[PDB]
Amino acid sequence: MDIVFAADDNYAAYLCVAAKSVEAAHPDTEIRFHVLDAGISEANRAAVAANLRGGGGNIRFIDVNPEDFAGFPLNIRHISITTYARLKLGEYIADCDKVLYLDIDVLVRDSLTPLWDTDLGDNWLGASIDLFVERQEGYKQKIGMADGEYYFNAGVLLINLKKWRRHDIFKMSSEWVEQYKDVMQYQDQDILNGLFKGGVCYANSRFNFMPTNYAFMASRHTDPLYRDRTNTVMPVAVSHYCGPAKPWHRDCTAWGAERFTELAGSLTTVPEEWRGKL
Ligand SMILES: O=c1ccn([C@@H]2O[C@H](COP(=O)(O)OP(=O)(O)O[C@H]3O[C@H](CO)[C@H](O)[C@H](O)[C@H]3F)[C@@H](O)[C@H]2O)c(=O)[nH]1
Ligand SMILES: [Mn+2]
Repeated sequence: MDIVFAADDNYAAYLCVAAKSVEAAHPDTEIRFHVLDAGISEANRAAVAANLRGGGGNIRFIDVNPEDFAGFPLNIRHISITTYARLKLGEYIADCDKVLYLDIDVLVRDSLTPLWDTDLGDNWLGASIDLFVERQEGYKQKIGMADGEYYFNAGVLLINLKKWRRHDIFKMSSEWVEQYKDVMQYQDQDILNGLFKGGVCYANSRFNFMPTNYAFMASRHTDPLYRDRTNTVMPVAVSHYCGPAKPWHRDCTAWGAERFTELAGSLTTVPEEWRGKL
């Protein structure tokens, strides 16, 4: 399968751990990594690759200009401008009709094949629902969504790249931002939801298990589809540490954070400059 990550130099060490978590969960599946590189040093690219399978034979870094998204809001402190690079995925990747995009703060704990094998039809992408935002009274509607259109989290996206390449996603994104810049609270995540509402395939929350999903272990909608998708089917396949509390931080009470440390400790090569970060 084809996996996409996006990272600037600051997240290079975390990218490596996340990527290794994907390889570990797929011992007999070819994993082709495509990294939207917003400024990763040559040393860090070599180090990320040195730790992956075959010494990095299956990872390609794609240069992205962070200035491209200079006009987009960045109100969430722990998030850098690189978070918007995903918007030009159709411009950055030509060889794939479908790719599975993952945030850097994820820890894959089970096979992603069921998600990867999902037939997206003419939908724009497949994603898991964000319980936190969905229950934020009146927010969803502020960005033009209907009660029946579920707000998805942008941290795990099975993207119908072939469809994306038929459109100018960045231009559509820019126009949407112009329209909702004064109300959007979740940056790139809002853009994706606004542009694709009504054309989203929903995946089970096991593929994007966040703190709120853990805490839910009332129910916002009676809709059986909503309930089916938000009721996580064990085991968790993807741990997503959405929010300020990261597994590489101090006092991370987030569930499954220990797997991060175990993986970081298994690294083949660990640059002196990564010692602190990891
Ligand atoms: O120093 C940094 C910080 C962030 N990033 C990128 O930005 C993504 C954005 O943020 P987090 O993973 O930390 O975001 P968070 O999960 O907290 O937020 C929710 O809202 C975010 C809004 O901008 C994104 O859409 C994200 O995918 C979604 F899950 C990262 O995965 C990473 O690719 C970097 O490269 N370097
Ligand atoms: Mn994230």
